[PDB]
Formats: sequence, structure tokens, C-alpha cells
Amino acid sequence: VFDVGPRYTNLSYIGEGAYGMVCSAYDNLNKVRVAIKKISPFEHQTYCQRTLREIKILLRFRHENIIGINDIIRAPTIEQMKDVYIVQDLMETDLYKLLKTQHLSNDHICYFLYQILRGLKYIHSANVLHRDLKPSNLLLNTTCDLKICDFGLARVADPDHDHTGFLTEYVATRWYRAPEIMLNSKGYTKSIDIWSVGCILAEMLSNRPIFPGKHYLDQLNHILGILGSPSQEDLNCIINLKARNYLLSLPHKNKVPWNRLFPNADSKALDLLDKMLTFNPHKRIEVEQALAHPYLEQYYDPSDEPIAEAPFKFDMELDDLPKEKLKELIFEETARFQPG
Ligand SMILES: Cc1cc(-c2n[nH]c3cc(NC(=O)NCc4ccccc4)ncc23)ccn1
Repeated sequence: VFDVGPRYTNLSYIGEGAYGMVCSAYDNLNKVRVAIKKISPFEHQTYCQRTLREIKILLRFRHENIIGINDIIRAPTIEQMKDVYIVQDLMETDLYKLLKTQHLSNDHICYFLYQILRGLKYIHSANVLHRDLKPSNLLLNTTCDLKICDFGLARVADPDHDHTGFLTEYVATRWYRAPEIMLNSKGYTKSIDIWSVGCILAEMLSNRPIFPGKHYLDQLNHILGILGSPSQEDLNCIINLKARNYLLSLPHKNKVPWNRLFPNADSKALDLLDKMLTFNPHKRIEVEQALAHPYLEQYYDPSDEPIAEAPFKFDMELDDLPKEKLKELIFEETARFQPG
């Protein structure tokens, strides 16, 4: 069932996830095609938490490089609400699909990276982390406008509670995971997103994922295979006994030069890549620094890189709420879109 009538008709498949599906549809009010994401999260607490976070975040945000929510469709009562549909702008493709079919020139890479970082500056200024940046979540049109989508794994930043043990399970897409995820981090600091952006830049440079780990620890094998052995100083910052012991046990690995991996890339793009793909998250470049990097000099304009008016100042505290209370919160958050 894709129950979005009567305003939205002539449905066509786009993609799907574990508990949702996105289709294109014709909007019979504005006479334009739109994207509609059906979400069916109510049987699981975790899915309810993610759905609620995405809706709350996207409804507060207003930025050219971030997908918005134009409409939310759901039943008039909690009892009758089994699914929720989110209406968004329809784009033409995503960076994942684009990279299967063509090699991007440097000036397209530069302009796309600029937009990713512009959008990320706004997200981070709101004290929010995206936590699942990857090519399929970067939507594009023929005018080369780029929008960040899929905030289902987003969280309010919590650097004071980022610590976790060695080899702790993680939810976000493997290939875009920072090394610290596998060593000592829950992915609750802004630096997690900068690593993912670095991976995306590398992927735009060669049309191949830079660290295609086949399984959980293999992801760290791929990262260390290019960055080489971490310095003593970086090891001194590693926190966990088990993470330190693991890294000290490895044979010495020298770094693979970015210009040997990417022999046709712009030298300024590789300098910025090096700074985003820095092993130690405390030394990794921040979003505002990345925007100010010489690679992006032609687009850099802090006056035209807006920040959020209303950041999320507190944790949402959804972790111990039962799925029934979360359904009530999702119902209340979506009430503004009901007729009348
Ligand atoms: C033709 C085309 C359009 C789009 C596209 N336009 N607008 C969109 C909005 C969204 N939103 C969105 O939240 N997508 C992620 C998702 C989808 C389904 C299940 C779980 C997560 N996704 C794709 C799109 C993406 C790719 N090709």
C-alpha cells in the first residue's frame, strides 16, 4: 500500500530501506513531481526513534543544500496511523548513480564538495550530526544543485559521551566509517561527518570507494593500509587499552601518497582530502576550515554560508521511551500538516 491520494498520483519506484520506500509522485496541487517516502516504523522502538529524529530535524532546518519536508501524510488518529509519508523535493539523481555512469571533471567535484560542506556547516551549526553521509544521500539535479538527505541516523552532538570500547558495533554505512568508530568512538562528534565527506571526495576523484571494507575490522585494515601506522602521539590519544594494544601489535605500514592513489587529481583537492582523512579526530579539519581551504577559494563566502537560527541545544532523550510513547510523539510532530 502507498496511500497518498488524492493529491499525489502516478507513482514510480526510486529506492527502499529496511522500513521505508521512496517513490516519485505527481503533486496535483502545485502541478510538479515530488518524492514521497513511506515510513513503517511503529513495530520497533529503534525505528520510531530514527523517524522522530529525522522529522524533528528536517522540520527545523531550512537550507538550500538540505532536503526539506514539504508535506507529511498520516491518518487522523493514532489508532489508524500505521505508516507515515514524508513529501520532499524530487531531484534527478544521486551521486551514487552519477558515479556509476560518468567521470566528474575537477570543476564539478569542486562545486559538489562546496555544496556538501555548505550544507554540513548548517547541520553542524545546529549541533546536529548527520552520521551517514555517502554518495546515495547526496541528491543532484541537472543544474548541479546538491541536497543532503536521509537524516534517519542523525543525532544531537554529544562529545562528552563519545567514548566506547574497542570493536563496538556501529549502525552507519561501513565504507564511510572513521577509524575511531572501530577503536573508541560512538560517532557523537562532528569529526565523524568530516571523515565521511573525505571518503566522498576520494570517491568523486576515482569513481571507486576509497576504503571498501568487506566486513567490520576489514574497514580499519583498509584505512590503515593507506594512512599507514598511526603516530605515537595519535596512539597516546587512543583511550582504550585494547585499541592501543591492537595498533601496537601491527607491523609498521608506510602511508600511500594521495598523489599515487590519485595521480590526475588537483593538488589542492588532495591537500584538503589529507586534512579530512586525518586519523586523529582531534586533528581532523572542521567544516568551517574545510570551506576556507584553497581548493574551495572560488566559492568561499562566509556571508553566503548560513548557520542555523535555532540549534538543538539539548539531547532529545528518546533512548528509554517505549515505541507507544514514540508513536504519540511522531503523531504530535506531524499534526501541523493535517487539513485545518
Ligand atoms: C530520480 C531520483 C530522485 C531522488 C530523490 N529525490 N528526492 C528524494 C528524497 C529522498 N529522501 C530520503 O529520505 N531518502 C532516504 C531513504 C529512502 C527510503 C528508505 C530509507 C531512506 N530520497 C531520494 C530522493 C533520488 C534518486 N533519483
